[PDB]
Amino acid sequence: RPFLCTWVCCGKRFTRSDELQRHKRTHTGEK
Ligand SMILES: [Zn+2]
Repeated sequence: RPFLCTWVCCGKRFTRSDELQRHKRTHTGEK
């Protein structure tokens, strides 16, 4: 399944949900 960070105008695509979540940590999650 193709993943994409739709956070504002970020727009980065991943092939793993663990990777998208990892990336998402840059914007939010544990901040
Ligand atoms: Zn992002």
